[PDB]
Amino acid sequence: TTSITDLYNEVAKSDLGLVANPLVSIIMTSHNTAQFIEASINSLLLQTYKNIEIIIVDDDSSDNTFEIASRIANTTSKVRVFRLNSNLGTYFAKNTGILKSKGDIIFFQDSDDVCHHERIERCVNILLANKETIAVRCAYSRLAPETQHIIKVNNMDYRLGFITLGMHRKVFQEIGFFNCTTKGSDDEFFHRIAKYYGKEKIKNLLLPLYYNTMRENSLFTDMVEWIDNHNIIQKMSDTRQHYATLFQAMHNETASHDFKNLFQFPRIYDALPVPQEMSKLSNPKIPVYINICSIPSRIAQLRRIIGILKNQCDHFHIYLDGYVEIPDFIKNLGNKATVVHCKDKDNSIRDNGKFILLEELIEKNQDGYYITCDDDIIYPSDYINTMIKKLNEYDDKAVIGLHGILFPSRSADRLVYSFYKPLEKDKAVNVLGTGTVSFRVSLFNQFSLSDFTHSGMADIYFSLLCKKNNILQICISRPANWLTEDNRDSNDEQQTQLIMENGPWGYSSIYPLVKNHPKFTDLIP
Ligand SMILES: O=c1ccn([C@@H]2O[C@H](COP(=O)(O)OP(=O)(O)O)[C@@H](O)[C@H]2O)c(=O)[nH]1
Ligand SMILES: O=c1ccn([C@@H]2O[C@H](COP(=O)(O)OP(=O)(O)O)[C@@H](O)[C@H]2O)c(=O)[nH]1
Ligand SMILES: [Cl-]
Ligand SMILES: [Cl-]
Ligand SMILES: [Cl-]
Ligand SMILES: [Mn+2]
Ligand SMILES: [Mn+2]
Ligand code: NA
Repeated sequence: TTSITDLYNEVAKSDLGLVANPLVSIIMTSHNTAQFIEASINSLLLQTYKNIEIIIVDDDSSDNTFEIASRIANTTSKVRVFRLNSNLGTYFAKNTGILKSKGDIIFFQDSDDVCHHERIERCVNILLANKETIAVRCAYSRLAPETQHIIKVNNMDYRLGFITLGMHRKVFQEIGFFNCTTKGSDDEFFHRIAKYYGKEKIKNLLLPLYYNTMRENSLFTDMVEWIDNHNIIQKMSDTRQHYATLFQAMHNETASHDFKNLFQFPRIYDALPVPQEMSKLSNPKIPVYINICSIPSRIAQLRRIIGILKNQCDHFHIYLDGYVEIPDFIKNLGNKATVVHCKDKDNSIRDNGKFILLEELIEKNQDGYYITCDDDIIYPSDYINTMIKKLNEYDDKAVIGLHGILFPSRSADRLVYSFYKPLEKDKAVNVLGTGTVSFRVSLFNQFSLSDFTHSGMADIYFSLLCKKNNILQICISRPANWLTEDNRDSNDEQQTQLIMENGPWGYSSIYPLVKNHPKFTDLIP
């Protein structure tokens, strides 16, 4: 046998779903699919339903998948592209695309697949037929990419799937987001909707409108058993069935108002206990402390940053410099924030407030991942997972950052790796911009904030701390505009003084630390 042409004929034979046009968002995830992704995108641009946007989230592809999607996204306003800077799984990438999407209806399409040119039209009409309907799905077929023949799944040409789901945007803010596993969470989220809304509000359009490419070592190969060249058996694996039993029980036992909070996004800890095979989340085995200073001139920026990072950490330390009162959204955090209000500009140490909590944590011998942020930077949804995972790459023995400065060894002769600019490979540097750094507290045995004498140059004093402790500063790899600026219309005598007094710099300062450790060996070229 059977072919894709036979499916196309059956669809034209049917009128199901052919009788105000809201924006439809299609969320595409991609991971090393450069051979397939342009076919996936073109099958959406050729959709009958014309009021669409295609949201593409690349999950840190090592091939040129994102280069292709970036090329296409600049040809049209219907395509927008984003890149996670670490491999976190398709469901983390879907949730990132949802937050970027703008449509009232949300569909999905994996990058290794294509679909029928009438899929969104027919499914949208079925969805909106009955105003009490919450979501719609259609059927899919597995295909051999060479021959365009149907691979039968349990001896059927087509069957209902989960990638074919379409739903109103309100689902995600009422019951939360996809669980950030590697596989299975579409089965979970489907049955999460059915619990909350009632399965009768899930309409099924039983037509073969989605065409799944069959490729080896993909995510669903976990469940495959080959019979012949035209049939396979789909049967859950052990690790998949542990998860199915798990969320079924969870669906019964979890108060339905809590789904919204159990499955928030972004996140850094597993929502459900799963083996490491099922999760790519950082899962820090120590607490995560986010430290930020802010001024009232940038309250619109600070509101954004607290919303994104609120679930990306265990605790905040907020230093308000000149606020009239604590904004609503900061004290809403409650105990998650240790706020420090400073109303007199004369009693202010300014950006040195990023390191107030560092003294207390060392004095109490409490460990954690210490992150410092500014209030003019837009942090992506994968920020804290990426930083902890890069820190773990060097076994927590180093400090990582994004705004890196490298000096001559004997401005204008500094090389500046700006945080919003790209960097292809990790590169050791001399100074990291403290709006973007991260490190483990147990690198440091002693610390006193009194050492940070003058304000306005916290970046420099922190390098001197790292140098005097034999600690290396790593500028990690990143796509362009992973972080971005939101200055929005918002010498150096002491600067040059502190540098020369504490020489040497350049690669002479870095090479002693790269010297005999093989994980650092490629940081210095
Ligand atoms: O770490 C990963 C693994 C997979 N995928 C994407 O998830 C989608 C579905 O994965 P796969 O094709 O492996 O699923 P299957 O075809 O086995 O059902 C594809 O677009 C992959 O690029 C992803 O974004 N990140
Ligand atoms: O009086 C001030 C001015 C600035 N900052 C903080 O200093 C950091 C960086 O400020 P800015 O973006 O001006 O620094 P630059 O990027 O120019 O180094 C942010 O946390 C600001 O809220 C502060 O606490 N008090
Ligand atoms: Cl990006
Ligand atoms: Cl899956
Ligand atoms: Cl948390
Ligand atoms: Mn696939
Ligand atoms: Mn700044
Ligand atoms: Na675009």
